[PDB]
Amino acid sequence: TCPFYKKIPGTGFTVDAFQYGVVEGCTAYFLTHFHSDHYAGLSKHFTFPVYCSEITGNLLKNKLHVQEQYIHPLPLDTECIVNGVKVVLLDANHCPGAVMILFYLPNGTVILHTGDFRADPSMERSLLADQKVHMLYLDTTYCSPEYTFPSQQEVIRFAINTAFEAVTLNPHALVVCGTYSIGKEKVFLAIADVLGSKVGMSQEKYKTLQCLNIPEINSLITTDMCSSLVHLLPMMQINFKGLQSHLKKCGGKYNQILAFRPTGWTHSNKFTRIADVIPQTKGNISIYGIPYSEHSSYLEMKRFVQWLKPQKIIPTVNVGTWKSRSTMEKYFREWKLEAGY
Ligand code: NI
Repeated sequence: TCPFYKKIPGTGFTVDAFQYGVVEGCTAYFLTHFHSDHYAGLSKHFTFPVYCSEITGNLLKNKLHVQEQYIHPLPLDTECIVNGVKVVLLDANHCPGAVMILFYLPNGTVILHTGDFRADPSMERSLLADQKVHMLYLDTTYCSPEYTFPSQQEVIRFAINTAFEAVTLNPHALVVCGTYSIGKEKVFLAIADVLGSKVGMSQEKYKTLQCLNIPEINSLITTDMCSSLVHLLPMMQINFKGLQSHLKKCGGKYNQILAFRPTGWTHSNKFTRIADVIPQTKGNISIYGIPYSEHSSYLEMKRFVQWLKPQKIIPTVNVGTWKSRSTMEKYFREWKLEAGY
């Protein structure tokens, strides 16, 4: 049955709640972003109103074939009325099209649902600064102090400099980047830009990217693999067997692979600086795991919450075990005593 942390009190609304069948009393289903753990259940046969960003609504229509008449895209940073309730969508700094949702309840309560987010000081200057938030439905994916990671900018600098050096030393090396969902597009686009190449990919992944309103995308991506020296493959194929196989298919055009796996976190971060990352190598194949995250680090999350000062926090991730839930609640209390709210 639908869990309570997917339901918005004082409304008929749910958030990211498409796999429970007809939720009793639900008048509007919001979708924060196009990741499968959140959209699971949507299809061309869904006949209730879905509220989302423009980009998410492009992906709904084109990838899942949801009918247009049930897709209700909203502009960002704009006060809108849904079934008599004021709402605002804000940029979540997650994947393309991903939003946070502010709900202004008829009784005066204000609720923020972060969806999935990577907290940033730029959010301290959005429409969130303009009123008090009483309840926060928080993406707690990395809510424990061991989760540190570098900025996205530092990680992309490492990736660009590594690829540029490799291919200038060996003009016959191929660069491969893994993916399994939307998100993290800067990794492969930034490398193709420094190399003077388009990114080559499957027809299905090219279609997905053409839904994202990314400026000058026709200039950076292609389905012609022959004309490209940066290839995108499914994340499952980013291993020595899968890469050796791919290299066979390129017909002697290339004699080396440099591959990137943008993971969220890996425990090499507790010790290792970004400067100190090394690949796994077998033969003429090297694989780099880079810590490119689209979720808040522990410190990023803590700063956002200590700035917002919510009256009540509802975690939406890691809620399945009693030790996880109790540990998160103890961090929330620390933050509140340290900050004075
Ligand atoms: Ni997500």
